[PDB]
Amino acid sequence: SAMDDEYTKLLHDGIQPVAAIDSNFASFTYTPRSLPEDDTSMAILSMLQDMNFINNYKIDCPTLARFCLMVKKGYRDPPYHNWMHAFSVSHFCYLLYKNLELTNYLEDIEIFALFISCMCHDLDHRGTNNSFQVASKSVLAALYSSEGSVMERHHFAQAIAILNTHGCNIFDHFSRKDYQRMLDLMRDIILATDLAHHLRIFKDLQKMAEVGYDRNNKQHHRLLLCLLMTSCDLSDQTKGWKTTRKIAELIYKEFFSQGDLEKAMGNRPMEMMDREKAYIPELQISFMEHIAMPIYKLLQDLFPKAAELYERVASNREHWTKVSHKFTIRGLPSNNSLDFLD
Ligand SMILES: COc1ccc(Cl)c(-c2nnc3c(C)nc4ccc(C(=O)NCC(C)C)cc4n23)c1
Ligand SMILES: [Mg+2]
Ligand SMILES: [Zn+2]
Repeated sequence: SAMDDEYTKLLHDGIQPVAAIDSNFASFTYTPRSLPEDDTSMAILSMLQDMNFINNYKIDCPTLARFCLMVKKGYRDPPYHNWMHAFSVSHFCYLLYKNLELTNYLEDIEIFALFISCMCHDLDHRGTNNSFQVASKSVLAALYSSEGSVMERHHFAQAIAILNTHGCNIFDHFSRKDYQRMLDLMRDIILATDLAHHLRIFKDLQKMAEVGYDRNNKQHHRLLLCLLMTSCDLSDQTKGWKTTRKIAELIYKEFFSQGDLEKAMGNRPMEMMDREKAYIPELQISFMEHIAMPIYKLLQDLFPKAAELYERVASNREHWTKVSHKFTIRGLPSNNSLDFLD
């Protein structure tokens, strides 16, 4: 058994200090996708230890090791929505913890729930979106289409199934109230990763940042968790140009594959899913200006120390404008041939 030996080492070898992973591991400039995939489960444990969650919540180490491996094994391998995405999203949550004084805003258990939700938030993603579940009449749509956020409901359900697997419930010593609270938080945070949900609550996020965060307002806690979750989910946009470029390639590979499946079903894909129509520079610039930048602007509004994140998203978007011309074939192609016109 592969997992058996990995677990044995994860449990008995001990947890490496975060600085041994990388000297800049806790910096906004660090790219967690640089970490070898084989080192990521150990890194998850290192972060959990460094954030004091293991000690504070007296988490059972064998259970935690099993849980971490089960979560990793709970991702498939589409180009983008894979374990390295969940890992990098979890890492950014850790960065927010290390850089932004979250304990002035959120309860301990909320910060814990955010991180665990990050690990779990895309579990068993098949590389297709919510619309496709309904159009393809998938099992997931049969279960959840009446509620909406089909994939995100599945991700949450998958997280619960892992918890309900013997030897994996890292919360099973919790008081009844804390257990209920944790699972309720995971529901809210994972369901908040549906961009439709973000767009619905965006006005509320703005009003929150306008009036100023009120740590005594429970709805403010809820809203901030949603924003932070979204900030983690999109955090590839806050690194360098190379990260944005590669993640664009991964996402559109995933998108265009869905589009191919939609065409074969006799449906016409969204433009951004259609490899014959999608003009990537326009599409990325649009996503950055209309989705990613406003999120990190709000984050900056609430946390001044997060200004560098917004400025690098803006910087990355500007670089897309600058390379857009490259999508136009000047002169002859690659191979000196016009055969592709046929
Ligand atoms: C947070 O939940 C998700 C779920 C899935 C994805 Cl792929 C993303 C996500 N993460 N990075 C990206 C980038 C770089 N570009 C994207 C361009 C479009 C869309 C998309 O789904 N647009 C449809 C809607 C806006 C009408 C998502 C994009 N995205 C986030
Ligand atoms: Mg998702
Ligand atoms: Zn995600």
